[PDB]
Amino acid sequence: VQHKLDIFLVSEGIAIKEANLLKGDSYGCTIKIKLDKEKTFKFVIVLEPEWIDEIKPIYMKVNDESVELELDYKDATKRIYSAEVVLSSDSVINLFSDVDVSYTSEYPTIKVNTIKKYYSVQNRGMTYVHIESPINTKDKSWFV
Repeated sequence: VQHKLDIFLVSEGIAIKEANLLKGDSYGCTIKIKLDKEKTFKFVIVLEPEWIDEIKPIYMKVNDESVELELDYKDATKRIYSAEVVLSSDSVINLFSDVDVSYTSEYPTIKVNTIKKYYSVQNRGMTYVHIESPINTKDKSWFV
């Protein structure tokens, strides 16, 4: 059971590629943002799920508060959500299909420093997650 998942901190110009788990009907990711001043962030999440008969949704929590993902696009193959969030301090945003630990303990954890312009993968979890910055030309999607 092999879902595909890429997350794009477009505002900051960072692509989180393959945040999806190797095998398991579950996807999710956690980004820690280091931040000093009221900044807006646009998250675009592209979800390409294995064609199982229940496509679990991908919730988003900012500093342990839930935010509405907006479903920009759907087609046969992939769903694209989006969320614009005003952060004003060091903040963590949590993506998850599941809440029970047996899955979420897997999810990769990514570190963005808004201040001194580094990123990094704290944990790779059960994923082959990598990061492209600036965000690659091909992965251009979701405008209106």
